[PDB]
Amino acid sequence: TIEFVGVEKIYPGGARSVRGVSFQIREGEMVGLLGPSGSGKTTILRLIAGLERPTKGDVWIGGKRVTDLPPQKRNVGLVFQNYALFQHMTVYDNVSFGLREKRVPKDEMDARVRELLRFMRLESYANRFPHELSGGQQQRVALARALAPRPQVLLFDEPFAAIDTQIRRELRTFVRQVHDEMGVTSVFVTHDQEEALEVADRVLVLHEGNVEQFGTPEEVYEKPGTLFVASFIGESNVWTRAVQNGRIEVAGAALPVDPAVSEGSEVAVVVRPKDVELQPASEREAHAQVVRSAFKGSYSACWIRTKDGEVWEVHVPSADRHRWSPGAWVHMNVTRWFIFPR
Amino acid sequence: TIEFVGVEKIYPGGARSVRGVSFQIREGEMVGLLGPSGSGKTTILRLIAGLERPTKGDVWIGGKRVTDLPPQKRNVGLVFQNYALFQHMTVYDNVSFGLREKRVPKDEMDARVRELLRFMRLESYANRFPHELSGGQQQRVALARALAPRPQVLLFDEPFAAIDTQIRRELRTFVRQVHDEMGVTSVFVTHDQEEALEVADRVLVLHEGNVEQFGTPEEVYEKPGTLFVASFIGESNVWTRAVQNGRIEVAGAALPVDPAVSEGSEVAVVVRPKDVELQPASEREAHAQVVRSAFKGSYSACWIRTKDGEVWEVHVPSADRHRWSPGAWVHMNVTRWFIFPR
Ligand SMILES: [Cl-]
Ligand SMILES: [Cl-]
Repeated sequence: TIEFVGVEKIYPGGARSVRGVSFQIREGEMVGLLGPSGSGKTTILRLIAGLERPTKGDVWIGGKRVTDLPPQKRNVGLVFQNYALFQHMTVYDNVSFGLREKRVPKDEMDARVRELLRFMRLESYANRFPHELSGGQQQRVALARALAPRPQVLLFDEPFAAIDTQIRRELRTFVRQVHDEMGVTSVFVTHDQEEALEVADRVLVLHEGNVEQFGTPEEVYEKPGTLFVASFIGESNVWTRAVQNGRIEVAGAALPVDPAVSEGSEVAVVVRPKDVELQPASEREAHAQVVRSAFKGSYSACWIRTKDGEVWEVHVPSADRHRWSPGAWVHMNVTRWFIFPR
Repeated sequence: TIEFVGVEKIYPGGARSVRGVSFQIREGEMVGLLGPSGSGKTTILRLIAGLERPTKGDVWIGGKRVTDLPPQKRNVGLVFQNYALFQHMTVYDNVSFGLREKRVPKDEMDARVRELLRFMRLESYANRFPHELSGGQQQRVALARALAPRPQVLLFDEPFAAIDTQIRRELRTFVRQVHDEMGVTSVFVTHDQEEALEVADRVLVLHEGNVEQFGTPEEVYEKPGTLFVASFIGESNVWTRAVQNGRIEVAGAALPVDPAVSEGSEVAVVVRPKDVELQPASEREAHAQVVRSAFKGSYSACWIRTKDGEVWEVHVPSADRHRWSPGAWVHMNVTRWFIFPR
C-alpha cells in the first residue's frame, strides 16, 4: 500500500538524509524501519506521514500519488511519541476524536468507539482521564484514537521510548496482535534489531540514508546482503583478516575465501557468538583464555581473549553454565561464518 | 564496601520510596539495582551518593558510617545521565578535573590522566572537545573523569539511555571490562533484566521499595524467591490455576503442587517460553493453535492460543524455524516450571 519512487530529502548536516530511496510495502504488511540514529529511518516515516516532503522522487499510498498532500489528506494514522492524549478528555472522548471529523452520525460514531474500546481492553477505563491510567494503558488509548477513522496506514514513531523494558515488550506484543486483527498496513521506526525481528514481516535496514537490504527476519539474519546488515542484525564477532593462499586463518582453522576475492585483500570475518564451540586445552596450544562468563538464562555468555588479543563473545548452552572459569585456557571451533570484502 | 542498615526514605506519592532496606555489597563487586520505574532503585543509588539522606537507618561505605556526609565527602564517583561533560574543555582537561582537587602536584596529575586516557582508548582524542566526539566516546570520557580521583565506589544512573541499542551494548561490555580492571566497587540502576544478568555479579531486585531478592544471575533466574522475581527476570508465561487433588492442570498435564498449598487455593504457574515443546496434532485433541512465529536468530518465537484462550509464547530451536505455521493445531509439553501461591 506504500511506495517510494526515487525519494530524496537531504540535510546538509548529514543525519536524517534520505538518499534516493525506492521500495514497495505490501498491503497488510507490518514493516520495521531499522537503522542507526539519523540513518534516514525517521525522515522516511515522516515522508509517509506528509510531515516532510521529498526534494525529489514521489510517495505513493494505495496506488495513489500523495507526494504533495498534507498529513490530514492521507489515509494514515499516527501513534507518535511526539503525540499526547488529550489530558482533559475521557478515554471515550479521546478515541472518538477521529470519527468526530468524518461527519459520522452520532449513533455510528458511538458503536465504532465502543467497538475499539472493548477490542483493546479499555472498556473499564472509558470514563477515566489519561492521568488515571498507567503509561501502558495510555498507549492502548493512543492506538485506539489513531485507528478510530479506519486509517489505511498506521505509523509508529518509537512511541514506547521512556518506557520500562518489561512493559515495552508487552506493548509490542499487543501492537502486533492488534495489527493482525485490524488487517492494516503498519510501519514503525526502531534502532533495536531484536524488536525488528520480533514483530516485523519484513525489515528495511537503513544506513547513511540508503537501503542496505529489505527482507524477512530470516533473510536479513541468515543472508545479510552487506557487512553492515551482517553486523547490525543479530549479534556478531567481526574481525579483519588478510587473504593468503585463498583462505583466512580463524582460530586455528583455514576458512576458504571465495575465488573472486584477490590474494592480499582484506575481508571482515563475521562469526555469531552461538556459532563458536569451546573445548578445554593447555595454554601451550590453547587459542584463548576465558575472561569471564555470565548466565543469561537460555544460554551462558562467555568472553575469551585470543593470543593475538582479540576478545570474542561466545554463547554456550545453559547445560554448560559452569564449564568455563576465568583464566581457563581454551580451544575455539568456529562452525558458521560470513566473509565480506573490506 | 557498601551497607544499608534499615534505611528508610518514603515519598508520600509512592514511587521512589525505600521501605526499610538492608543489604551488604562486597568489595570489588558490580551490583545491579533492578526494578520497575519508581521501585526505589534510583533512590537507593542516590542514598549511596549522598544526594539523598535516609529518614531512618544508616549507610556504610568501607566500614565507615557516612549517612550524614555529603557526596563530596564520600569515596564515590558519579557516571550519571544527570551529568554533562564540560563542553568547553578538552578531553584531557575534563578528565584531570578530579585529580585537580586532591592537591595532586602537576607531574603526578598528568601521569594519572595519561594513564586513564590510554587505558580507555581516548589518547587520540585528548586534545578534542566533547562536541567533536561520538556519544559513545563521550561516555568513555565521563567514566575517565569519574575514575581519575580513584573513587572507592562507582555509581551509574542509566547513563546510556537515549543511546542506540547497539552502542548501548558495546558500552556495557566496556564498563564491565573497565570495572574488572580498576577493581573498584560498582552499582548501576536498570529496569532491563537482560542487562542485569549480563554484567552484574549479583542483582538486587526491587519492588515497591522492598528487596525481593539479592543473588547471582543464576540464582535469581533459576531459584526466584518470589513470583515477582520469577516474572521479572527472564521471560515467562504466567497463569493462574486452582489446586484440586494436590495438582494443577497445565496443557493436558497434571503438575503436582507442594502439599503446603491448600486444596482450592489459587497459584501462579510460571513457565518459560523455552521450557515448552510443541508436537503436531489434530484440532480434535490439540491443546493450541498457532497464531504465528518469528525468527529471532538463535531461536524461533512461537505464539499459540489454547482452547481456553490463553496465548502462550514458546521458544523453539532455530532448527525448527519452519515447523509451525499459523492456524496449525498443536500439543504442548511443559518441561520445567515454577508454582507460587497467589
Ligand atoms: Cl532519521
Ligand atoms: Cl526509584
